[PDB]
Amino acid sequence: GEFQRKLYKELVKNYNPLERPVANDSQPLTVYFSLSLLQIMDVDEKNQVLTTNIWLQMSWTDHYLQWNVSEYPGVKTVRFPDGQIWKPDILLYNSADERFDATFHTNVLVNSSGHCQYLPPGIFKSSCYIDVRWFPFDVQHCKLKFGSWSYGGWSLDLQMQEADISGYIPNGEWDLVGIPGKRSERFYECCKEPYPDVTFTVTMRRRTLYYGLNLLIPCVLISALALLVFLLPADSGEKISLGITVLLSLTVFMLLVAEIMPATSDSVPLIAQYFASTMIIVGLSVVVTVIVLQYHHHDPDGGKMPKWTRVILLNWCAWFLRMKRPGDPDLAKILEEVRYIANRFRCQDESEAVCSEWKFAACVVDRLCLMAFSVFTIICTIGILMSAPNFVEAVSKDFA
Amino acid sequence: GEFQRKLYKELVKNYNPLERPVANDSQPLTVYFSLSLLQIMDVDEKNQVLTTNIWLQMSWTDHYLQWNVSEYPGVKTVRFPDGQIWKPDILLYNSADERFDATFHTNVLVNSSGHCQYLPPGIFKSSCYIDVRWFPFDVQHCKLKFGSWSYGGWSLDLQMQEADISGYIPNGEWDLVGIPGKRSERFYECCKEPYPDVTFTVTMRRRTLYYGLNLLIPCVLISALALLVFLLPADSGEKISLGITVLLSLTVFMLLVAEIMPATSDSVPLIAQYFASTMIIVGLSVVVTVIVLQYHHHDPDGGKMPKWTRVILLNWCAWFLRMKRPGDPDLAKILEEVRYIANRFRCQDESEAVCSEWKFAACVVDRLCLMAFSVFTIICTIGILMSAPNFVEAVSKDFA
Amino acid sequence: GEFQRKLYKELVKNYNPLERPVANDSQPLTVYFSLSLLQIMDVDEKNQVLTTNIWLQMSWTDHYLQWNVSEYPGVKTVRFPDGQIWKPDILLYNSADERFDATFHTNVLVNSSGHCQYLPPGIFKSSCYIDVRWFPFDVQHCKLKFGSWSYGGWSLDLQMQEADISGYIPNGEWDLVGIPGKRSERFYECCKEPYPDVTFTVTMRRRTLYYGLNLLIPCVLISALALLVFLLPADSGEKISLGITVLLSLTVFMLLVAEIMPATSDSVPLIAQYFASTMIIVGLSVVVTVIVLQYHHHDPDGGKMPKWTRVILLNWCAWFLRMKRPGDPDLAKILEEVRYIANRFRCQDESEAVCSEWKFAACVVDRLCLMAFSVFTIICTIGILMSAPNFVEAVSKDFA
Amino acid sequence: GEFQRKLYKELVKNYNPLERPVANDSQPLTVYFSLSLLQIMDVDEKNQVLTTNIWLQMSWTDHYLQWNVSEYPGVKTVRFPDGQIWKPDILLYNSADERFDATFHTNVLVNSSGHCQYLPPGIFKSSCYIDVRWFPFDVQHCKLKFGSWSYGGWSLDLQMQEADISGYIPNGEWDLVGIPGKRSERFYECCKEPYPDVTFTVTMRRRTLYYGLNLLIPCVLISALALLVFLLPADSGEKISLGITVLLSLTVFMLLVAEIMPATSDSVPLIAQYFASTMIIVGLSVVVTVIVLQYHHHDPDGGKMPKWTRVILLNWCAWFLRMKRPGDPDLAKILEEVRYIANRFRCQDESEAVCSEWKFAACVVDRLCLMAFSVFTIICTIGILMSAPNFVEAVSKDFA
Amino acid sequence: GEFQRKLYKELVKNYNPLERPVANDSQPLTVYFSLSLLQIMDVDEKNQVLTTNIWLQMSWTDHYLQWNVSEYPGVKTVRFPDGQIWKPDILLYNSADERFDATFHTNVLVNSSGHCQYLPPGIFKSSCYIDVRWFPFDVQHCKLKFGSWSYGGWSLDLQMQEADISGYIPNGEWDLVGIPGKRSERFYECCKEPYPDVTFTVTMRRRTLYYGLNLLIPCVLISALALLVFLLPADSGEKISLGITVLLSLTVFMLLVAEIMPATSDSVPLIAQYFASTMIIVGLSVVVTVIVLQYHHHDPDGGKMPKWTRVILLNWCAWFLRMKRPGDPDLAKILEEVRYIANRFRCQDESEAVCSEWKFAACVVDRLCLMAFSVFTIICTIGILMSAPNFVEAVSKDFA
Ligand SMILES: *[C@@H]1O[C@H](CO)[C@@H](O[C@@H]2O[C@H](CO)[C@@H](O)[C@H](O)[C@H]2NC(C)=O)[C@H](O)[C@H]1NC(C)=O
Ligand SMILES: CN1CCC[C@H]1c1cccnc1
Repeated sequence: GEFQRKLYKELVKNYNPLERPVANDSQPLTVYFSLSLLQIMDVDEKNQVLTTNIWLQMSWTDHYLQWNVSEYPGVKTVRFPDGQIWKPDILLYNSADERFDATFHTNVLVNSSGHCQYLPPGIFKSSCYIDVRWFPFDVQHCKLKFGSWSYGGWSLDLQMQEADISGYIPNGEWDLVGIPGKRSERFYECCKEPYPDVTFTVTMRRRTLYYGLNLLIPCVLISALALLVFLLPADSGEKISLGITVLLSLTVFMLLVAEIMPATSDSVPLIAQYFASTMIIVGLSVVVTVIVLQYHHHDPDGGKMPKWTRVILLNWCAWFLRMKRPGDPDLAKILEEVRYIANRFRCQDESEAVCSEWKFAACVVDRLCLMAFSVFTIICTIGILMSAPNFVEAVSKDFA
Repeated sequence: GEFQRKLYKELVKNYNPLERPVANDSQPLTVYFSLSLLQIMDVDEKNQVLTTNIWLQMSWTDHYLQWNVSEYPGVKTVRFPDGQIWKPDILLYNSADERFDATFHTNVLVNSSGHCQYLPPGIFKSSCYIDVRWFPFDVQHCKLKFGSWSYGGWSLDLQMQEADISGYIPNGEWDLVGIPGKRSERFYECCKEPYPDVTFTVTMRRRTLYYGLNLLIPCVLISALALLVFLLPADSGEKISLGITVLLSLTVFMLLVAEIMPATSDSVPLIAQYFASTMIIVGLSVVVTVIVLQYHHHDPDGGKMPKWTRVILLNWCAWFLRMKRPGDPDLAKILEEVRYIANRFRCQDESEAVCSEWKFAACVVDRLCLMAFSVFTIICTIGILMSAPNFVEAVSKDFA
Repeated sequence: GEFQRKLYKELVKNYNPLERPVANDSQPLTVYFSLSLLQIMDVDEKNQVLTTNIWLQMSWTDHYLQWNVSEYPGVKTVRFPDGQIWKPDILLYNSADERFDATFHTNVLVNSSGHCQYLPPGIFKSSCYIDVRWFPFDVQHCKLKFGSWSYGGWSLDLQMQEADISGYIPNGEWDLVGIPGKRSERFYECCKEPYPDVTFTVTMRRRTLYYGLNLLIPCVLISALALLVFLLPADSGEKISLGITVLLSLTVFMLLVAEIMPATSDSVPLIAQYFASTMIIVGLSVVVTVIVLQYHHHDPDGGKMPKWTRVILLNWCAWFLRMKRPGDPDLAKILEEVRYIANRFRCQDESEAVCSEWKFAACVVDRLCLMAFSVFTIICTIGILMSAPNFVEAVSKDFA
Repeated sequence: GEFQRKLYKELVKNYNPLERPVANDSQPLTVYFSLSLLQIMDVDEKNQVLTTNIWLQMSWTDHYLQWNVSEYPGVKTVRFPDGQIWKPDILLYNSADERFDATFHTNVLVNSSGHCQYLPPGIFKSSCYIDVRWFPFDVQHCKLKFGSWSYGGWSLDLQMQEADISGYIPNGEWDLVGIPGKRSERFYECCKEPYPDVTFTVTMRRRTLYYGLNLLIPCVLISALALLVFLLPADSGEKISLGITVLLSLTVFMLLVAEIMPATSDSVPLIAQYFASTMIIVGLSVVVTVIVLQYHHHDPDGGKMPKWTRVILLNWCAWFLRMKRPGDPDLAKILEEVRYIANRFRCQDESEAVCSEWKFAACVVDRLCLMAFSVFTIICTIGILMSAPNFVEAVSKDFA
Repeated sequence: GEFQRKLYKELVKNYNPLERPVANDSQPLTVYFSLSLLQIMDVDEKNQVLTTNIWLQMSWTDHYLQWNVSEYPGVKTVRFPDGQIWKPDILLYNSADERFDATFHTNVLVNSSGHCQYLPPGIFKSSCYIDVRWFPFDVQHCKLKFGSWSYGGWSLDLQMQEADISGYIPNGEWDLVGIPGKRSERFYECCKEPYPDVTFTVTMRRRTLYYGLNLLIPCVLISALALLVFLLPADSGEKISLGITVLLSLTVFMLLVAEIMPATSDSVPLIAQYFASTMIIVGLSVVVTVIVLQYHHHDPDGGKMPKWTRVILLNWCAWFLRMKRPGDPDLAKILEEVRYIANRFRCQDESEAVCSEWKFAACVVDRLCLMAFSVFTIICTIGILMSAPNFVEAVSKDFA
C-alpha cells in the first residue's frame, strides 16, 4: 500500500541499528523477559544435557520507531528482520550446543507507539546437573540462565515475567512439577551498577512404571527363583547349574543397567546397591550349596561325626524345624564261608547306616539355610526400596 | 532478451521486500496453503520424531508485480530469489530439527497478472506423540501445524487446499491411510480479528509381518519347547537345565524388545504383557519341576505317604488320566546265617517296592502339570494376541 | 593483465544475473546435463539411503558474455563465482539430506564465444528402494532424478548425455553393472506446463564372498553339529545340553542377522527363510531326543510294548538299517531259603531282559530319526540356497 | 539518544577494519589473553578428544575509538559487532571440530579512551594425548594452544594472564587439579619470524568410586567363586561346569572393558594386566580340576600307583594338611561253589580298597591346589592393584 | 597508523579479485603447493575414510599488490581476508566430507614485493582404499589428491615442495612411515595444455601390541583349553559341555571381530582364516568326543569288536603309545541252586571283562586323537600367523 510504503521509507531514515533506542542516554532501557515452555524433548542422564522446545518472549520500547496513525491510516503494525533494528543480545549461559546460540531469528513486531515484541523459537540444549542418588525415583532441578552478554545496568535492566506453560504438551516419561523463576542482581567491584538476570528452574519427576516393570520385578522374581536350589534334592546332581546360571543372568542385567547409567562417582545409586546386594545373596547361596554338597557326599570310612555337629544339627536344628529323623569236615568249612558272607553283609549294612546321618545333616542344613536366605532377601529388598524418599506417592501415582 | 532485461529493471524500481503487497492497506491478504507428500522416511518411537519429505505449496496475488504482455512480447513469467520479494513467514510449529526452519529456499514464479507460486522442498522432523499401547498392531496419528509467525488475521488470512498424495512413494514398513487437514480460526482476547491456521494429521498403520516373523512366532516355539521338560523322564537329569536355558533365551528376547521401544509410562505395551506372561509360565514350570524332582528322589523310609496324597494321586488322578500302576550242631549255624541273608534280601525288596509309589506319584503330578500348563499357555497367548482391536485386519492384510 | 581487467570490467555492464540469457525471448534455452560417477560411498539397507560421489556436468550458451579475441590478446576464458552470472537451478528430487542441495558451488568457466561449463562436485545422499527378497544374492537398482525446480519446458530445454564412468573407483562390496539414463516429461498438480527431468538409474550387484563365509557356512556347520546328538549314546547325560546350546547359538545368529536387515513387510528374506528352517529342524531334533530319552529309561513292570510297535521297531527297521539285537528237617529250611534267593535272581534277570529290549528299541528309533533328519536338512538347505535367481553366476564370479 | 547517534556516526567515519590500530606503525600492538573455564564436559578416551566450556578473554587498546565524554555526556561505552572493527585472529591450534573455529562472535565493548574488551564464549573440542597406563587411577594433562595465525611477533605482542576458575562447575567423574599456563615463542618452516603462542594445561584426576564398584569388586568376587571347584566332592559331576562358566563370564567382562578401552600400543593397561592374570588363574584351575578328575576315576588292576607319587601324596602332604587316611561228593561240590563265591567277593573288596586309596590321593591333591591357588590369586591381585602410583590417594579421597 | 591506512586505501583502487594477477595475460602464474602434517586423527576401516589434521601451504606472486617501503616506513606486510583478493581454487579431489571443502579461510599475508602466503588449516576426510588382507599386521597407503578446479597450464601451473612432518604428534596406534609426493602433468584431447597437480601418499603401519594382547593370545589359550576333552575320563559326564562352551565363547569372539572389520569381498582376512581354522579344530574335537563316548558305552552283548579294530587299537597303538592293557535229594537241589548262582556270577564276570576291553579301546582312541589334534592346532596356528609379510618386523618393533 501507498501509506505503508511511505511509512517503511520514513522509519528507516537516519536509523542506526547499533544504538540503544532511548530518549535519554543516562537512563537505562527497560526490557521484559519471559519463557514459554512447549515440550521436553529428552533428558540425557549419561551426557547430562537437557533438551527442550522453548519460545522466548522479550519486549521493550523504541523511541524512534513511532508514528501517528492519522497520517498513515490503515497501517498499525510493522515488522523488521534482524540487523535492520536494534535487539537485545540475550542468550543462554548454560548452552551445550555446538553453536552457542540455537535460536531462529524471526521478525520483530512493532507497535504504532514504539513497543517491540520478539518471540524467537528454538531447541535449547542446556547442561544441568543430573542427581542420580535415588534413581529411578528422581526429582530433577535443571536451571536455565539468561541475560545480556555485553550490556550492564545503566545500559539496560532486565525484568522477569512468569513462565507460560499453557501450551505444554505432557511427556510420557517425565512429570512437570513446575517452573518458577527469579530476578537477581550482581554488583561488581568498580561500579555500583546492578547487573540483573533471570533464571528459570525446571523441576521434573520421573514416572517409574516403565523402569519398575522392566527392571525391578524381573530381577526380584529371578532372585527369588534362585532360592529353589535349596529345595532340590542333592541326589539329583544338578544343583550348581541353577545357581551359576542365575548368577550369569544377574550379571547381564547389571551390565545393561551400567550401560544406561552415567559414570559419576558422587554417590552410590540405589539400583546399583540393590544389584550388589543381590550379587552377594546369590554368591552366598552358591557357597552354601557347595557346603551341603560336600556334606552329602561324605566318605563313610573317613572321620567320625564331631560331637558338636551331632548335638547341634541332628538335635536342636531338628527340634526347631520339627523334622523327623527316620531311624563232616567240609561242613565246618562251608559254615565258615557262609559266616564270612554274612559278616560281610553285616559290615556293609553298618557302613551304609553311617551315610544316612550325613545325608540327613545335609538336608537339615539345606532347610535351615533356605529359611535364613528367604528371610534375608525379603528384608534387604524391602529396606533398600523403601529407604528412598519420594517412593510411596510415586508408586501411588504411577502404578495406580 | 532485451524485453525481459527492461522488465526486470522496471519491476524492482521502488520495490520494498518489507511491505505487504496489498493495494488497500486496511484489508487483509489472502494466502492459499497446501501440501504435497512424497515419502515417509522414518518413524522413531524411541525419540518420538517423524521424518517426512514434503513440498510446501503457497500462492498469493502480489499487486506491484504486474505488467502488460503486449509491451513486453515473449515474456510470460519472472522469477525472484530469496530476499528480493515479499514472502509469507510460514513456519512449522512442532519441529524437532535443531535449525527450526528446514526448507530449501527456492525461487518464486510470478505470472503476468501478479500471481506468485512458492514451492519449497525440504525434509521435516516433527515431534508427534507415538502411542505404543497396541504395538506392534499399531495405528498412529501425527499432526503438522503450520501458520504465519508474525502476521495477524487482519493482515494475512490462510486458506486450505487439500493435500496431494499423487506423488507418494509407498513405504515398506508403514501403510498410509490418508492425510486429511482442517482450517481453524483462533481468536485473541484483545481483538476481534481471527488467526487462521491449517493443521495436517497424517494417519499411518504399521505392517505386522516383520515383527510377526521375528518376535511373535519364535517366542511361541520357545515357550512350547519349554513344556518338553514334562515329557522328559526324571531318571536322566536334564530338567532344570532345560528350564533355565529356555528362561535365559526368553530374557535376551525381552532385552531386545525392551531396547527397541521407548521408556514411556502411559500404559503397559501388549508385547510387554506377552513377555511377562511367558516369564511367569516358565518360572512356574521350573518350580513344578523342582517339586517333581523332590517327589522322585524320596528316601524310602524317610517318611510315609499321607492319606490325602495316597488317595488322590494314586487313585483319583490315575482315574482321570487313565494310567495303570506299575505292578547237627554245625548245621543250625548255617541255618541262621542263610535265613539272615534271606531276611536282608526281603527287607531290601520291600524297601525298593516302597519307592515305586513315590516314582509313580511323581509321574502322575508331572503329567497333570503338563496338561495344565499346555492349556494355560494357549489360552493366555490367544487372549493377549486377540485383544488388539485391529488384529484381524492386520493378519488379513499383511499375511493373507 | 590490463586486457583481462578491462574485459572483466566491460563484461558486467548492465548485466542482470536474474534474466535468462537468450537472444530471442520466445524460444527456450538449451541445457545439456550429464553426470560423472566417481565412487559409491555406502549403501544403507536399514535406512534405504544411498551415498555416492558424483560430478555434475551442465553446459549452456550465454548470449551476452561474448568478446572478440583480437581486441583482448591474452585472455581466452573467464571464470565467474556464485551469484554473479545466471545459472540453472538443477537439484535432486530424491535428496535424503538435511539440506536439499548438497553441491559445492565452484566457478563457471566461460568460452571466448559464450559457452559456459559448470562442474560442481559433491556427496549426494538419496533415498532409493532396496530389495532384500534375495539377500545376499540381490541386485539393486537406485534412481537419481534431476531437474530444474522453477523452469518449465518453454524456458529450459533440458537435454541428456551419457554418464561418464572413466574415473570410477571400484567398491569393495558392490560391483557396478552400469548406469543408463532417460529423459521424461511430467505434469504436476501445481501448474499447467510440463517439467522435463533426467533420471539416471544405477544398477549394481552385491559381492557374496564375505556374507557367504560369515553368515552361511557357520550356520550350516552348527546345524550339522546339531545332528551329532543322534550318535551320542543315551547312557551319557549330554544330549539335551547339545541340542539346547545349539538352539542358543542359532538364536544369537538369527538375532544379529535381524538387526542388520531392514524392517520391511513386503517379502520374506531368503536368509530369514533359511534361519526359520534351521530353527524348525533343531526344534524337532530336540523333541525326538526327548522321545528317545523317555523310551530308553522306560520303567519295566509297567506297560508291555504294543504288538504293532514291536513288529515295526524290532523287526522292520531293525532289518532295514542292518542292526542286530542284543542276543535233618533243617535241610528243607535251607532248601527254601536258597530257592527264594534263586527266584529273586531269576525275576531280576527277566526285568533286565525287558529293559534291554526297550533300550534296543530306543536305539533303533534314534538311528532312523538320524537318517531322516540328515537327508531332510540337506535337501532343505540346497533347495533354499538354489531357489534364488542369478545364484550360480554370483557363486562363480565371487568364489571362482 | 542524539549524542549516541552522533558519536556512532563520528567513530565509523574514515575507519578501515583492516588496519592494525596503532599510533606508530613500527611499534607492536599489545594484546592480553586469558581464559575462564566453566565446565569440563567430556573426556573421550577412544577418540582422544576433550570437550570443555570456555570463555576467551582478550583486551587491547584501540587508537582511533577515543572521544571526550564532555561532548557526549550520557554515553560512556559503545559496542561494535563482528566485521566492523579490527579484531585479533586468536584461534585454537589443537581443534578437533570439523569446523576449525568453534566460537560465538559477540560484541566488542569499548572504553571512552579506546580500551577494547572481547569475551567470546564457545564450546571447544581439542585433541589431547590420553594416557591409560594407570587406568582407572590416572591423572591426565591436556593442553590448549592459542595464538594469532597471521600476525607475527613484531606486530602483535601476545601476553598471558592467569586463568579464571571462579565459575567452575564441578564434574561428577573428573576432579580438577589446576590450570597453569605459559607463553612460548616458536619458529615455523613457513617464515623467518617468531610466532608467540599461549598454552594452557588442564590437569584432571579421575574419581574412582564408580569403576571400583562396577568393575574391580565384581571381578574379585567371581574370581573367588571360581576357586570353589576345589571344595566340590568329585562324585558330583559339576566342577568343569563351574570353572568353564566362570571363564565365560570373565571373557564377557574382558570384552566389555576392551569396548571401553581405546586401541593403543604404547603400554599395557593395568586393568588389562589384571584381567589377563585372572584369565590364567581360572585356566589353571580348570586344568587342575581335569587332573583331579582323571585321578579320581582310576581303573584298578591297570596302572599301579608309582612309589614316588605314593609317598609324596600319602605320607608328607597328607600329614601336613592334617588329613587322615581312610582305613558226600555233593558236599564237596557245594564247598567248591561257596569257595568261588567268597573268593570273588574278596577280590571285589581288594579292588574297592585300591579305589579308596586313589580317591584319597585325589582329595589330597585337591586340597593342596586349593591352598596354593588361594594364596597365588590374593598375592597377584594385591600386587597389581598396589603397583599404581597415587592409588592410596585415590582410595582415601574417593571411598573415605 | 597513518601510512598503514594510506597504503590500504591505495592498494584496493581498481582492484578486481576476479582477475588473475599477472603482468602478461598469455603467460601462466606459478603457484607453489605443499603440505604440513599435524596428526592422524582416525583411520576408519569400516567406512574406509581417513581423518587428518593438515595445514595447506600455497604461495604465489601478485603484480598489483606492490609498494615501495620508503614511502610507508612502518608497514612491511599487509593482510587481506577472504573475498578481497584473488586466491587459487585448490581443493581435495577425493574428499569424503558432507561439505566438499573442509578448510578454515584465514588471512593472506602479502610482502612488500607482492609475494602472498596462504596457510589454511582444517580437518580433512578423504576416502582411501584400505587393504585388510593382512589384519592386524597391516600397512596402508592413502592418497591425497590436490589440484585446481578451473585453471590449467596457461593459467596455473602447480609446483611442489616436500611435505613437512615437523611438529607431527605421534599417534598411539598408527606409526608413520613417510609422506612422499609427486607432481605430474596430464594432457587433454584437444590441446597440448598441461594440468599439473600434486598428490601425497601417506604410508602408515599399524601397531599390533593391543590386537595381539586382545585377540590372538586369548583365542590361542581357549583353543588349547578345548583340547582338555581328551584327558577327562569318560565316567564324568562333562565331556560334551567343555567343547560346546568353548565353541560358544569362540563364537562371541568371532562376533566381535566381525563387528570391527569391514564387509569387503576382495580377499579373505588373515584373522578370518585363523578363526575358521580354530572353528574347524573344535568341531572335529566335538565329533571325536562323541565317537569316543559311543565307543565307551558299548553294551557287552551288542556285538563283537572287528578283527581290524582289535588288532590296531589293542596291540599296535597300545605299544606305540606305551600303554598296558589292564590284566538226601534236597541236598542235590541245594547243590543245583548254588550251581545256578555261581553260573550267574560267572556270566556277569565275562560281561564286565568284555566291557572293560571296550573301555580300553575307547581310552586308546582318546589318547591317539589327543596327540593328533595337539600337533595339528600348533601347525595351523604357526602357519597362519607366520604367513603374513613383515610379521617378524611387527613383533620385533612392538613386543621388544
Ligand atoms: C617478500 O617475501 C618473499 C618470500 O619468498 C621474498 O622472496 C625471497 O627473497 C630472497 C632474496 O634473495 C630469496 O633468497 C628468496 O628465495 C625469495 N623467496 C622466494 C619464494 O622466491 C621477497 O624477497 C620479500 N620481499 C621483501 C622486500 O622483503
Ligand atoms: C517441477 N517443480 C518442482 C515441483 C513443482 C514444480 C514447481 C513449479 C513452480 C514453482 N516451483 C516448483
